[PDB]
Amino acid sequence: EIRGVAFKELFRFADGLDYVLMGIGSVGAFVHGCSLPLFLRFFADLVNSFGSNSNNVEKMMEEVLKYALYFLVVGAAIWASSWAEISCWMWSGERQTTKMRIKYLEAALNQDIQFFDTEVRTSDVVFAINTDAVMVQDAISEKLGNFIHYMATFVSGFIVGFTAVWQLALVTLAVVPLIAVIGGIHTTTLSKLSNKSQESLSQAGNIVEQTVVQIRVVMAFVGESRASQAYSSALKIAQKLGYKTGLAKGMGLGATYFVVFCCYALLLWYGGYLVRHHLTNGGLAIATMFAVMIGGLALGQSAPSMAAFAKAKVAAAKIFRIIDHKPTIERNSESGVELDSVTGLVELKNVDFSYPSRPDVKILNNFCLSVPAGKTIALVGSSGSGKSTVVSLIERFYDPNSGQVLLDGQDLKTLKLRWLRQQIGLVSQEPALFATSIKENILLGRPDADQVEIEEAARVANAHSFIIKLPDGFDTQVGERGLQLSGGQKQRIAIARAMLKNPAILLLDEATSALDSESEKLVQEALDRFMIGRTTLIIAHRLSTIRKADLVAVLQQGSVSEIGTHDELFSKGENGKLAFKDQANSFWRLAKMNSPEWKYALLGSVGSVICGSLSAFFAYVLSAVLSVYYNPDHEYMIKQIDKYCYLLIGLSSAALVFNTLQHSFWDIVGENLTKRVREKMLSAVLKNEMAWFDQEENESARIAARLALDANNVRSAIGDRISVIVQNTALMLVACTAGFVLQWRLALVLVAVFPVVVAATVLQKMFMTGFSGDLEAAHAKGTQLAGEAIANVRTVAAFNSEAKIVRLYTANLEPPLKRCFWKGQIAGSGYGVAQFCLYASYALGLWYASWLVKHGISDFSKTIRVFMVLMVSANGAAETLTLAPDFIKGGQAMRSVFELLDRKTEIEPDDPDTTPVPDRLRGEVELKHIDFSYPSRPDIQIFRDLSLRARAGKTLALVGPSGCGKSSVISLIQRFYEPSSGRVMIDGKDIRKYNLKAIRKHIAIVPQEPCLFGTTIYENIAYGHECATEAEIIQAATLASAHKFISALPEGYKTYVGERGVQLSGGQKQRIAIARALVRKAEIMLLDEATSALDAESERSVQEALDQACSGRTSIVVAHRLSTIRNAHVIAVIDDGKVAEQGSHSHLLKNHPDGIYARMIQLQR
Repeated sequence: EIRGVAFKELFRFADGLDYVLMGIGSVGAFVHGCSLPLFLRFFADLVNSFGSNSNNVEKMMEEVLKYALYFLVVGAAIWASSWAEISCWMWSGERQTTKMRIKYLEAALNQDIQFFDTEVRTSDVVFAINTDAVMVQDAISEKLGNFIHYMATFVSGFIVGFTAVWQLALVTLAVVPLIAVIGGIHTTTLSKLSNKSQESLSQAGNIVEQTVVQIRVVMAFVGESRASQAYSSALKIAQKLGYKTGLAKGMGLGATYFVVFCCYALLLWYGGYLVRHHLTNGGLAIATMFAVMIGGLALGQSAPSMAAFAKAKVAAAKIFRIIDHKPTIERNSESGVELDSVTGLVELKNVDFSYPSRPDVKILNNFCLSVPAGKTIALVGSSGSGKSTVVSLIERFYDPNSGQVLLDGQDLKTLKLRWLRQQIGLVSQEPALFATSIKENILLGRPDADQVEIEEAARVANAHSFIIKLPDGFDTQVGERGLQLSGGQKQRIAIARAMLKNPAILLLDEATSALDSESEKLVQEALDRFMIGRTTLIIAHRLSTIRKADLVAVLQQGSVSEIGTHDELFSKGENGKLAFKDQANSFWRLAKMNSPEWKYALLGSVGSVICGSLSAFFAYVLSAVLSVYYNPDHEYMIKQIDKYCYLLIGLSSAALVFNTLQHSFWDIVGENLTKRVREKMLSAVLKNEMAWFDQEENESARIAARLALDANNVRSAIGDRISVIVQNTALMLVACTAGFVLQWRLALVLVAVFPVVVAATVLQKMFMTGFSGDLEAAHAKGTQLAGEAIANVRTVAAFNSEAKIVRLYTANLEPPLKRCFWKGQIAGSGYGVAQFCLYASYALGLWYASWLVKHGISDFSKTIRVFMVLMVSANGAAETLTLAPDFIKGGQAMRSVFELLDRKTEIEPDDPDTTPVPDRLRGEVELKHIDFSYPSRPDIQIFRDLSLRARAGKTLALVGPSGCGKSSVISLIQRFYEPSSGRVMIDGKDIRKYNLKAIRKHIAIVPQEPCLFGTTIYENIAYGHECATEAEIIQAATLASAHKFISALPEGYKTYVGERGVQLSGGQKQRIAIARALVRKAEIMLLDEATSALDAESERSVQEALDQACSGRTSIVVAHRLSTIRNAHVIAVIDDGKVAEQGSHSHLLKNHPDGIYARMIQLQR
């Protein structure tokens, strides 16, 4: 396969406007990248002129004013360059990708069906839209501009550093690889540990998934405690892994800080050494160190652009592979012929289109069909693939295999696709309603129709019926809340679309089987009763569709063995603003929940504070050193520099230790809180109603994802941001007090421009993250429309709707293009304004410091210290501000957690106070006056005053009709559900006022669906009893005859079983389930359908096991088997929920057995 395409080939769809936009964006990116080292050079010059002219205040003032004006110029240039790069790059990328998406969809729809059958799957073609949006759109829009900007930053920083002071720049260049290596090691270790932790969390989520999808048996066998214990053990494993991750992260940050501080101490000492020997000044030294570091960071940030370039190269190679392919059918004569005035007597004398995915096997053998002109024909046979193949051959899907197919004596090779498709009124299995308005779907047959023609076409489907009462009539769309059901109007919509097309030769297909007779009867009256009936083949439900048809044309082995009259029968055997007060209260409650860990957090908090202070100290030291750089006394400079270097090394050691401490303790408390919350949520979920589990929102996958997502958000957001906000608040406080006590005038002035600085820095962080949001979410409508069109390429090609589909695609993609353009313009303008205001604030601060020094109010050293410390504090505040959205997300996640946890249950399985349980039960049960609503579908009500009797020690074999009630009765006696007015009357007492756990301790359940747990069958049998020994398991296996096959298995009781397991036979796993029921050893055992699909030996063995199990004491069995139910005291058949005669199998009186218990016995024998 192709491993990529040339990078320049990614710009295939770029026009002159795209080229000029890319040029402007490149220039803007280059200037914006080069600006920052230029600002560093200007800052160095300003500091040199401000510190070297203490004797002459005048010249100092003019130089400071000049360099403040230079700062303003740099800010304006940054504004212009950032605006240009962001807007131009974003818009050009969007334009190119939209053009390529349109071309890709057009090419895909222009391909043949065999292309999707053999070369590329349809799912891959649909996924290509999203993979394009993710890689190709993103690399050429933002990643390329970022790459240019970071290359410019790196080159300009290196040039500035090596032109200012080449020796110190060389030393910093040697330093940079140390930080790079430390960061790389930290990232690799953290990624590996996080991968392991994610695997452990996935195992825990799998445990939740398996215990929620199969709650029927978990609740019945009071296994919630075992599930909670297993989940707790998995969470302990994940918690140890999380502790290791936190320790590794703390160690990495500590090592980074230690290396940075030690290397900066060395660099400051060497810069001092240069200053004494008059090779430079302090400002140049600081500037060159910072510039070389900025260049290294620029390379580091530019690497991801290269990664995105590689990904987009691969994706664009795939996209161009799909686009550049040429269709095979289109290679014929584009002129063709149009015979016109079709009669409809086409003759398919031999078949073709052998599904080239499987050319060795020929699915359809050559046969003659010869549909008569103006006469209906219907053919049934094979397994539905033959009829579909005949339809495909009729719709010019020809691939030369055998003979030819002709229309009215004209072979289709001379015919044209654009005309032949117009003559075919296809109706398929799926109506294939595209995401658009109803009037567009109906008009899709031919765009040259009007409203009146659409009205007449829909008139056949009972005028409008459901359509007229729709919110917007024909203009409503199917994407939003419309009908959203297969048994809806969409089939009639497809029928109307066919009617709006030419009523020539047409290919009917089997319609829906749900809803009522109106839809199908409309199908015949619009497709068979309009005269000139065509080939209306029926794949399934041939009870009356083919009986009404005049021809049968049976299709054994892909050939017409018999054709003609329809009277003769055959061997058919088919079935037939958000609130914040409550949010803060919720944080208070959550912090109360994890109270035992406060000390941990508290200790970590202390470390956090210290860490913040350390940062401030570093800043101070730098400024202090800068001041010492501008001191005529050389020896005093030596002493001060040595003192500051030693203090910096001490700060490095302290930073390592306390960063490790802070991160480790905060992650420890976060993981403990997360585990406690997860356990609480699982305990709350398992203690709920079965009707609660029946809801779609509480589906197994949904609950698993909710548990895996909400807890992770509550962990990460809360822990990370609480640590960050504590350390940054400490940094802010110490910085503010230091700046004030040094020079409160300058400190106050800088605090005035504090919001401007924090806004500019948060915009800088957003720019580094990316100014384009979710790209796939922008084109969601277009993507889903394209996916629907491609998945139904047969329908699109049948109606010649490729042009209409691509036009709708362009119409859907234009608003995202305009929105992207405006978003890019707004983002560029805002970012540029923020940067300009930031540099204006810097210039104003320096000018005010110079003015204060000029008037004798302060000195150079105090002012420079205040400035640097305050700027560092502002940067920390900006970091907190940009981490705040994670706080918002964690708050909403924890709100969801608490709303789930505080949910109250109408039934509680563990009632603290109730009448005591008897050790031995009598077993009698009454179901007097049962009225069960079944709240899953309240529109359907069952058990019309149902009444059930079962006294001690006899098997109750009520069966009823299949598909009505059945297992629901069992669901009542476990009290999974609650009858509206029913009375459960077991053992002369009421369950609804009784403890559920005590009863479930005494009842056995074997549902018709097999139940499998874990990986070993041993615990599958053992699940019945909490403390079942080996002897009990052996005995229960012998009673159920389960020992023989499980001994035949190699691993035996420890055989790998489950969804990924051996996937053994249904009978064996049913034996396992009944063995588990015997292990429970319940005084009351309840059975279910036991004869779904088994062979003779397995059927006999499981029946013997059932007879052995029911013997001994009271049991209820339903099943569906004919007779030989052994214990046949009374057998009841439900009639739409009402109570009917409980005719026994002895046939005492022939009223009930002759009524319902007669036909099914003869049919099943």
